Amino acid sequence: MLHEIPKSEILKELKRIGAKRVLIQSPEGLRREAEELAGFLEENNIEVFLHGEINYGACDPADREAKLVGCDALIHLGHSYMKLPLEVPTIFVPAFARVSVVEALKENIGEIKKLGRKIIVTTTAQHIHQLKEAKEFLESEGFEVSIGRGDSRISWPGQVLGCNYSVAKVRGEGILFIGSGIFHPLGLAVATRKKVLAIDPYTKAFSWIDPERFIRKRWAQIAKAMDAKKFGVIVSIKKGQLRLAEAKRIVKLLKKHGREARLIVMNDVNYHKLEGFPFEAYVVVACPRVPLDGAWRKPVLTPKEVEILLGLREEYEFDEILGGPRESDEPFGISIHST
Amino acid sequence: MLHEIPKSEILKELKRIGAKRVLIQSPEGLRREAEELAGFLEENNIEVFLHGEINYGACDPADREAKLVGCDALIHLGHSYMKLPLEVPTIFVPAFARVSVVEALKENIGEIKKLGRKIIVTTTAQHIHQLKEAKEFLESEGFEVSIGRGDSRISWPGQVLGCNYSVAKVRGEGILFIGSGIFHPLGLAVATRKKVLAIDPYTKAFSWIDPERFIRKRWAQIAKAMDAKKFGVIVSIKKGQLRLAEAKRIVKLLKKHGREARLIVMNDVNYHKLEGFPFEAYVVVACPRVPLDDYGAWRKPVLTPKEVEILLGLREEYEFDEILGGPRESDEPFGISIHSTR
Repeated sequence: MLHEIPKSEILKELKRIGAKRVLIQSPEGLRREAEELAGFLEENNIEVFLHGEINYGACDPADREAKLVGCDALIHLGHSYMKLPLEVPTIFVPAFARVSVVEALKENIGEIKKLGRKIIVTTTAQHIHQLKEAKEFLESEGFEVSIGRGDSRISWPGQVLGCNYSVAKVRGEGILFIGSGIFHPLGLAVATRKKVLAIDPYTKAFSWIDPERFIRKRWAQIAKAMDAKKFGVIVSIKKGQLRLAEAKRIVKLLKKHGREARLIVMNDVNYHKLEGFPFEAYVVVACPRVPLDGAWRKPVLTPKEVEILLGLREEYEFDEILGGPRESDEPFGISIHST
Repeated sequence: MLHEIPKSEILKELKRIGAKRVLIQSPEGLRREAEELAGFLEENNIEVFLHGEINYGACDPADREAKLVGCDALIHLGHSYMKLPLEVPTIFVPAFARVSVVEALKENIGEIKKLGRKIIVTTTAQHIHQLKEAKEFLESEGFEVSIGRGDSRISWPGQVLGCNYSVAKVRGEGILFIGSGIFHPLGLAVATRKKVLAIDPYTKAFSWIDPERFIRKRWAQIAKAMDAKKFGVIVSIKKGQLRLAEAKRIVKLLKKHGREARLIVMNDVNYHKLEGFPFEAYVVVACPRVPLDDYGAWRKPVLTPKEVEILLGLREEYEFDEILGGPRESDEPFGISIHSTR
């Protein structure tokens, strides 16, 4: 149950823009929402194309596609804006979960107290609108609450992304993560070297994160790759994912240590498509989620990991795509940007 | 010369261009050859990137991608040029199979005679260089051989593509097809309604194509869509597959006949990506191989545009959906070509 799509506000925005034809991208959970929204906008004399790709982030706006098919503007359902060049005017429609964060915290006060007095609090987009309540509740429980602004890849203070934990690079004794899954909490534990407690607002369940099992698991992939001679080094052309210079660097670095390395260019980074190439191992220089989150035949490493493989790095490190300083914050609802 | 990758010629055309960084596209069977060529070119001071996607035709050059990552040119392995605008100079490197086709013809000369005196001869790209021998042989046995030039999506006279049988639209009693597999000769028969005899040059086996089983399958699929009210109308942004105006027509048509219709824009067209959408049936206006050659992956009724018109009761007889080009002024070489726009 999400906060409902603001069809009205959206339409008012197109009207202003003087947009006649639009493309709508949507994530897996919002497909039916996407069409419903389309019918409505066509009822009001606007032509709507739907994007057929399942979208996974604002790091991947379908603006170039919009341009190609002659669209005036892009609607991006389900995510907030991260700083990118956009080729047509784009309306972002953050989706906010309705579930009560504070109820989930109230059931777990005792666990949260094991974190310390001054704590760092983090969450995901789906809960960012209740972070102020969550902070006020925690302060009313005796905690000092530390929340980081984050960099240009982040939309709001306290928000973490799979590739980015800059909001957690602040002073504090322990880290509270509000949301589901163990990937972010794990990412936080490794990136900060702090104790991490994760609370799932849906289930009210909690997890104390231990990164050592993960780090050991990664080290076995690094070990397998120790004897590899031939590497493929992968980039993604997604607007917010391309990391050419870094991939070039990794290529040069593997060669200098007597390996062969070839840069490979993809869109969706997908092991399957690579099975015929002659390479013995892979380095993904895109979004950390791909390799870290373990079913590929050959080893696949992040750029940090390959630095360890070549013994130019000693401690394990999570791969993050960092942004630049962020001027202001995004709104808790619709926003529109253009270039 | 002709049957392996001409590293030196490729290197020579890159030099002439002044290309210092190239992107190499390859299909499934040439993944290893792609990297061997990359290694060779890098030994010669050209920076090489590989395209990680799996390519399925010259209708989908990775020239925009080449541009985005700073490449001077694109190498396109395994296919020959079809008329498209290109953002970087592109070297095409078509694949030519080695098998001599005549032996298989000699074996089956009897069956070929049942096509009549004047016959239409067709093949696929990988035997195109053998077409001259085949013609000379058939004539020496008394046939009259007609070979169509085909339109701008075809690279050589006599060559068929899965979505284009234009080389077959010429005067002739019956059609001979030299090659393997069932999709092409079946496409020929459906698209020309003429007698088609298929001969595989490897096995020397022959087959007379009966499209009855295929067309009946297509009526069934149309039957299933007769109930649908919500329609997804699909285009692909691959350079040589983008049929926007025709997709818009089909949307307008569907609505005009009471159905709901939405235009959906993809790159690679496949059902799984569409599973969460509300539509009860789909129209693919792109590469007809998708709906016409589905092994079973589409769990909702998926149609070609031709088949939509039949459903709304605007057609009476089945027609194969082809992607057609315009007049082609010249022919591609039997070897590498290089093309540009910008």
